[PDB]
Parts: sequence; C-alpha cells; structure tokens
Amino acid sequence: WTNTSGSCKGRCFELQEVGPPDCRCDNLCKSYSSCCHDFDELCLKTARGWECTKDRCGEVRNEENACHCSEDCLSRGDCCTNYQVVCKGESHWVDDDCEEIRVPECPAGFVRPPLIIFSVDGFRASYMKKGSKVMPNIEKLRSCGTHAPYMRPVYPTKTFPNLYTLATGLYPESHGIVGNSMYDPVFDATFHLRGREKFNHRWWGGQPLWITATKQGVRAGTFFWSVSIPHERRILTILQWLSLPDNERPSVYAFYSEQPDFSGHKYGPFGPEMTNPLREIDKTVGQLMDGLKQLKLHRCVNVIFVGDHGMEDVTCDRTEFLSNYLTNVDDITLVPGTLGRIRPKIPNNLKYDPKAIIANLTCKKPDQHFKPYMKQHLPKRLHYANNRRIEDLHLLVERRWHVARKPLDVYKKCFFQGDHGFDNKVNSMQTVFVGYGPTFKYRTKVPPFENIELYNVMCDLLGLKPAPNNGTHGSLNHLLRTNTFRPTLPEEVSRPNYPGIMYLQSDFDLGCTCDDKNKLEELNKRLHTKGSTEERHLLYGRPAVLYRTSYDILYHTDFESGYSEIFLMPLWTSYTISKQAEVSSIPEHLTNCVRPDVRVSPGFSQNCLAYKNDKQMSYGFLFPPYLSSSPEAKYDAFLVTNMVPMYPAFKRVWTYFQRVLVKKYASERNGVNVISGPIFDYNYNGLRDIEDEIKQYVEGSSIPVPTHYYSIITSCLDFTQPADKCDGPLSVSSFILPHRPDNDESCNSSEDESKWVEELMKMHTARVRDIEHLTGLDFYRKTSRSYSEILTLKTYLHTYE
Ligand SMILES: *[C@@H]1O[C@H](CO)[C@@H](O[C@@H]2O[C@H](CO)[C@@H](O[C@@H]3O[C@H](CO[C@H]4O[C@H](CO)[C@@H](O)[C@H](O[C@H]5O[C@H](CO)[C@@H](O)[C@H](O)[C@@H]5O[C@H]5O[C@H](CO)[C@@H](O)[C@H](O)[C@@H]5O)[C@@H]4O)[C@@H](O)[C@H](O)[C@@H]3O)[C@H](O)[C@H]2NC(C)=O)[C@H](O)[C@H]1NC(C)=O
Ligand SMILES: *[C@@H]1O[C@H](CO)[C@@H](O[C@@H]2O[C@H](CO)[C@@H](O)[C@H](O)[C@H]2NC(C)=O)[C@H](O)[C@H]1NC(C)=O
Ligand SMILES: *[C@@H]1O[C@H](CO)[C@@H](O[C@@H]2O[C@H](CO)[C@@H](O)[C@H](O)[C@H]2NC(C)=O)[C@H](O)[C@H]1NC(C)=O
Ligand SMILES: CN1CCN(C2=NC(=O)/C(=C/c3ccc(Cl)c(Cl)c3)S2)CC1
Ligand SMILES: [Ca+2]
Ligand SMILES: [K+]
Ligand code: NA
Ligand SMILES: [Zn+2]
Ligand SMILES: [Zn+2]
Repeated sequence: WTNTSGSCKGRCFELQEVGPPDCRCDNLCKSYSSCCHDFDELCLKTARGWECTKDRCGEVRNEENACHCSEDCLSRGDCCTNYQVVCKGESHWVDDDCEEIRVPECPAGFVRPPLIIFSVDGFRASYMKKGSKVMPNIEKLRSCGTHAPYMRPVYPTKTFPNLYTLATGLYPESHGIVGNSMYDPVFDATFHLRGREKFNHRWWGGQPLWITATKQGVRAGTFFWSVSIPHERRILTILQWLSLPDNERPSVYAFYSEQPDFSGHKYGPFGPEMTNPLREIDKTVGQLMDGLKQLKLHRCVNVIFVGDHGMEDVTCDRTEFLSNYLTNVDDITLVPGTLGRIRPKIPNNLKYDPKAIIANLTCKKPDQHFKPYMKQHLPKRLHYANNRRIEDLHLLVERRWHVARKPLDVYKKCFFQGDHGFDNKVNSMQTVFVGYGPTFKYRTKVPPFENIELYNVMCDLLGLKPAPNNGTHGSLNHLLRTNTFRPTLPEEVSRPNYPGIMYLQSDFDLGCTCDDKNKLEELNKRLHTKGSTEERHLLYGRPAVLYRTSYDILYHTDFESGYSEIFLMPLWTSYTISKQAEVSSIPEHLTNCVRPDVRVSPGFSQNCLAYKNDKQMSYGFLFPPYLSSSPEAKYDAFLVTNMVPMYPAFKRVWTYFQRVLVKKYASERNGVNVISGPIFDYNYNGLRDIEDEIKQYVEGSSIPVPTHYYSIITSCLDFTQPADKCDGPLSVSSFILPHRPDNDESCNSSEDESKWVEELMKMHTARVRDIEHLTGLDFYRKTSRSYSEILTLKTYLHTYE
C-alpha cells in the first residue's frame, strides 16, 4: 500500500529509491499508481507552454510555469530550452557550424563526459534520407558525428525485445524478453505490452546498463518514463538532472520517444503523414541540444541517437489465415502478425499434434506468405530458440504480410498501413545509429552493425566493465576517438599433431573400396608434407581450438584440414580456389571410392560399412573432388578423413555448392579461400556441443552426425588482388546450413538445384562469429590487420538485400 497523502514538494523527479508505504515522485510513479496526490500539480506543470517568448524575457519567476524565462533560471537549471536564443541573442545549436570536438569541453566538476541515449521507436534507417529538410537537428548530429547507414535490430523486430537487447547486449533468447507478448510455461503466466505482469522482475534476465552502472558506482538517470509525461518534460528533467550538484548528478541518461512508430503503424513508412512526427522528434532533439548549449554541455556530452527497429508497408489485405490450412484453429493460440508462434490453447493439451500442423502449413500454396519452422530449424543467425518462452512451432512471415488465426481476427472497414517484427535482415526493419560527442569520431561513416554490440560501447563510454553478453568487444572500436577497448586474442587450448605415415593399407578394415589407385603418389616421398600447402590454402593461420580435444593437421596438394580424432572428421578444412581454377568430374570408376588414410589410425577413422548399413544416411566430402588441381590430386579428396555424413537431401545442396557455387564465387571475387566444417548443436543453444550432447550417430557406429555444416568464404576486399595475394582488408561471407533429412524448407526443391539452392543458402547466411560460438574455433589469427579490424570482419553478416 502507498500513502498518497504525502507531498512531492522539493521531490519532483527525484532519483531517490522510494518504496512503500512512502509516496513517490519519480518518472515511473504514475505507472505504479504510487504518486503523491500533488505529483501532477507540482511536477507536471504545463503553464504557458515549453518555449520562452520575447514578452517573458526577464519576467518575475512564477513557479506555476512549465519552464522559465526569468533572469535567475539559468543557475536554477530550469529555463525553457530556447531561453538564451529568445532573451539573450544566442543562436540555436542547429544554426551553429559543425566543429570537431577533439576532447571533452566540460564545466568544472565534470569528471567524465555524460552519456545521453536518445531512443526513437520504429525509426526506419531510410527515414534519415529525408535529411535536414525535415530533420535539421538530427541531420547535424548525423553528418557531424559518427553514423552507420543502418543498425540491425534483433529478431523479432519488435519493441520490447529490442529495447532490452540494447540495454543488455544479449539475444532475446538469453535476456528472456522474446516478444512483446509471451507465455512462460513454468510461470504459467502471460507477459503483455499492456498490463501489470511485465512489471514483475521474474521476466527480465541479464544485466541492463543502468544496473551495470549502479553496481560499479556510476549514477544512472531513470531510463523509463511514464507514457503520460510529455517529451518536453522528459527533456527538461534530463537538463535539470545535469544541473544537479556534483555529488548527485548522473552520468548516464535515457530519453525515449514512442514516435515515429505510432505514425508508421497508422500511415505506413512512406506515407506523407510521416513528415509531421519526424519534424516533432527533430524539434525534441533541438530542445535537448539548445538546452545543453545553455548549460555549456554541448561539447561535453556524448549523445547516442538510436532506434529499436524499422517499419514496413503492411495492410489488412495482406493477411494469411491459418484457418485456410488447418481444420480447427480454435484449439490453438497464435502469437500473430509479422511473426507466428503457435501453442495449444489449453496449455499442454495432449491432443496437440505439431507434426500434423506443420505438415498442413508446409508448401501448401504456391504464393504462400509464411514458412513454418520448428525453432531449432530457424536460421542460426536469428539466435531464437534457446528459451522456454519460445514456442517449438514458429512461422517466419514474408515482409509486407501478416499471419492471423482466422478471418474473424481481421477488422476491415483497415486502420493500419505499417508494421514490423519480420526477419531482422529485412531492409525495412533496419534502424538508425548516430553517435555525437567528444568520444565519437568526427564526420565518420561506419559500416552497419548489430544492436547487440552497443552495450559494450556504452560501457566503454562510461568506463564500465560489461557483464557477459553477446557483443564482440572491440568490434566497434572504429566508432570511437578514444576509450577504445584493447582486445586480447583467446589462448589456444589444444595444440595439434602432425602425423606422418605410421600405417599401411593392410592395417585398415573399414569396408571401403576404391576401384582405381594412384601408384604415383606412392612414389611421392614428400606426399602430404607441409610444402607450400599452408601458404596456398591456409591464408590467415590455422584456427585455434579453444576447447580440450585431440586433433591432427593433415596436408594435401589442394587443401589442409584439422582432423578430430574424437569426432572422426575434420573440425575444419581449408582451401583456396583461384579465379582461373577448373571444375572437373568424379570419374565413373571413382563414384563410390573411399580411401583409408595411413596418417590416421583405423581406430580414429570412420568406416564405410556403417554407410552401407544406414539406409537413410549417405556421405559427402569437405574438400570437393570437383575442384582437384589434377587427376592425380583428386585422389586426396577421396580420403576417409575428408569424409562426412550427409543425408541425400543435404547432398543435393552440398554438391551444387561444391561443384557450381564455389567456382562462381572464385570467378566473381578473384579467387576465394574456403574453410568448411561440421557443427554440433543438438540442444540449439548456439554453442559447441560436448560429446554427451550429440544425439545422433551413423547407424551401428559412433560417427556423430552434425546438425549443420558451415562454410566461410574469404577474399580480398580489393577485388583487383587475388585472394591469395591480398595486401589489405578482407571480404567475407559465410553460411551455416541446416543438416536435414528432407528439403521441405525449400518449396521449389523438386526443381533443378539452380532454382532453389542459392535461395536456401542466403536464408542461412551467418557471421564468422556465429560459427566460432558453434565450433569452439577462433579464425583469422594470422593476418596483416589490427585485431580490432578482424573483430569487425567476424561480426559482418552478408545479407543479400
Ligand atoms: C550470449 O551471451 C550470454 C551471456 O554470456 C550467454 O549466456 C550464458 O551462457 C552460459 C553457458 O550456458 C550460461 O552459464 C550457465 O550458468 C548457469 C547458471 O546461470 C544462472 O546465473 C547466471 C548469472 O547470474 C544468470 O545469468 C542466469 O540467467 C539465466 O537464467 C535466468 C533464470 O532462469 C533467466 O532469468 C535469464 O534470462 C538467463 O536465462 C538464459 O540462460 C539460461 C541458461 O542459464 C537458459 O536456460 C535460458 O533459456 C536463457 O537462455 C542464471 O540465473 C550454470 O548453472 C551453468 O553451469 C552455466 O555456467 C549463462 O547462464 C548464460 N547467461 C545468460 C545471461 O544467458 C550465451 O551463451 C550467449 N549466446 C551465444 C550464442 O554466444
Ligand atoms: C500518510 O501521510 C500523511 C501525510 O504525510 C501522514 O499525516 C501526518 O501524520 C503525522 C503523524 O500521524 C502527523 O503528525 C502529521 O500532522 C501528518 N502530516 C500532515 C501533512 O498531515 C500520515 O501519518 C500518513 N499515514 C500513515 C503513516 O499511515
Ligand atoms: C490438413 O488439411 C486437410 C485438408 O487438406 C484436412 O483434412 C480435412 O479433415 C477433416 C477431418 O480430418 C475431413 O473430414 C475433411 O474431409 C478433410 N478435408 C479435405 C478436403 O480433405 C486436415 O484436417 C488438416 N489437418 C490439420 C491438423 O489441420
Ligand atoms: C509499450 N511501451 C511503452 C513504454 N516503453 C518505454 N518507455 C520508456 O520511457 C523507455 C526508456 C528506455 C530508453 C532506453 C532504453 Cl535502452 C530502455 Cl531499455 C528503455 S522504454 C516501451 C514501449
Ligand atoms: Ca549446443
Ligand atoms: K546409405
Ligand atoms: Na521440398
Ligand atoms: Zn518499437
Ligand atoms: Zn510498432
């Protein structure tokens, strides 16, 4: 219970931690219905608006006014933000020329530049193009500070998951806010945008910035604002807090605006009605900058202008209905709209039949505008599976469309033309980032990056040590003038062996057969020694193994590999394909050829008998026989230590990748270096499985079956230089392909591979960093580039938009 009869006199927007029965006066009291009776009259003053006029200059201080134009207001810290312009002949901040801020210019008493995070809801990156015509203050921040062309939100691309991701550096599956609405089966409780349940701390995991700051002795302003507090009051409050005594003043501040999201939903992103809310936001930014200038702080504070997601054209007319596919939709609950999450209406309903549901939802219309996925089958880049609040059954919805349970759930007259929530690589979902201030660079454009990276950077800006999170610390050092984080290479845990010849073909009984033999490499005395293999096929040093295991480096004319004696296959296989390289066939007599590897014990080798027994599993090769340098060298490709288990369904994709796509990439990029390998993630947590976690093996054997296969394709950013002779920065694209027994995911898979395989790979694009998590490997350790630049490279996602 709260004793409302208290008073907010001398307590308006206090940073005091005040708990019941005491009366509250903070920017969240209205949300808890715990404000003092006089909060609204003392703290939410509105009299005479938010701007000084000429007739108010030098007025007698009336404490009834929203803001002041009295002579004393400046030292009192509560002038209207335009006071000095109207009453003292100063210019607005926006009319001032841009000038580099090389060090903080702060008043005495300021020990460090404060950080102000200005968040705008639903600010699509492309709105920035409207420029100073519409948003002159924001355009000044963008052009004079540091900007990205866009920032990638997390999936789902909705507000709650993204705001909390910004605050924590975590994927939603980790922080727990996996949607604006969610059901937790252990709580048996439902979280909603609106309502009280979301105020319970049990939903919110990880460690948000304000907590990290507080725990390390840095004072945070209250980040959240009750929706009823107008933006002008939020700004005036931030400015007042900045005028506080040295021993009370916070170091970090957050402003939030619900626009331009609301107008985007109403009018769509390209609606002419969008100009008005963009102008209003800019006006708020201007009030903040004008205010900071009045406090002599405009060359002291770091400002981050950041959005949570974008906005797409979505209308009633583009709604898919599950009732068109399923017989009894009244028995399921659907989290609907720009994504789908399905569970039974009655929790744990025993009659719930997910396989039959998915079957009815799979490629049933030629123009179907969503695709069903068990969550472990979602593209790994989405990182959206490892949480009990994420339903097993998901629908990835096509941009511009909605999914709904049945037509009763749509009300045409419809009232909306915009929405968001889609796959976070969709262009319309991208949002904004600008950094302005002493610690940011001046007039600098940076490549787009993911919002999970910002928490580390805000920690850097504040001198904080970040809690464990999913950013890669150092990958954004290029945004900063100083306060960069000097990263340190992780230490290799397992050193490799370099086995020579220690066995004879007679030592092997694996059930393998090869109809021909290369008797010439048996006269090769330097066969499978290092030679120039490493400098040709391993351009950036060997991957470090960051876990305890046993593996062997194996050399070949056409490739090198790191063969695991535990998992019975390479952890990685690395090779370079020149622009001019030739594709060749697998000769008829070699179709079923598999050769034992004298370098590796028969005990640490797979056996072809298992593959003859398993009627469902087949096999493939990591280095492709199609790309052998010579008919002689091609024999290396058929080694048992280059072999991996693949379903025939997957082989349709992999062979087309090996035979057509790799050469296509080499042609277009002036040669490519490829590293390919297996991934084991049976518990779908995005992390390398331990042996105990692997759940499937080749029939009657102990050869483990990968859940995915990766490939990392690197070339010279300067495409005029061949990949193997690159002087400067690198260019990378990667994939994590799901290893599945069918191609149900690809609706056109009945057709030739040229009609569907690339479309699949694009969906499963990945960061090198993703692969590192999944493999326990560390790539690019030996290059001519800074470690910070390499970290940037590893976080890059090739999106194909
Ligand atoms: C993204 O980065 C994060 C942060 O580093 C990584 O997540 C971490 O992974 C490790 C390895 O599995 C986990 O270590 C385990 O910790 C548990 C005990 O963990 C408890 O205590 C920690 C510390 O206070 C706390 O963070 C944990 O919070 C989890 O559980 C809470 C209550 O259920 C929940 O509120 C919170 O959201 C979070 O849940 C998430 O993680 C759990 C797994 O712990 C998962 O089941 C859930 O679905 C969410 O994903 C928890 O109270 C020990 O018992 C183990 O032995 C082991 O040491 C960390 O717990 C985990 N940290 C967080 C914050 O998630 C991700 O791996 C990384 N992803 C990628 C792909 O790189
Ligand atoms: C709720 O708040 C009111 C106002 O603070 C409290 O009223 C005061 O109570 C004290 C002690 O009984 C009196 O001496 C004062 O005269 C009261 N102050 C005013 C301004 O009226 C009231 O006690 C609180 N109720 C509780 C504690 O449950
Ligand atoms: C999947 O779709 C089929 C139709 O393609 C549904 O089959 C109908 O189901 C009812 C009862 O099972 C039958 O009486 C109808 O004759 C069927 N319709 C037709 C035209 O075949 C099936 O119910 C759907 N499955 C689920 C789980 O929704
Ligand atoms: C439905 N909802 C209304 C309120 N809401 C918020 N109101 C605020 O004042 C918020 C401040 C904020 C500002 C920055 C960050 Cl990083 C975070 Cl986590 C929160 S967030 C979220 C969307
Ligand atoms: Ca795992
Ligand atoms: K077979
Ligand atoms: Na198919
Ligand atoms: Zn939003
Ligand atoms: Zn919205």
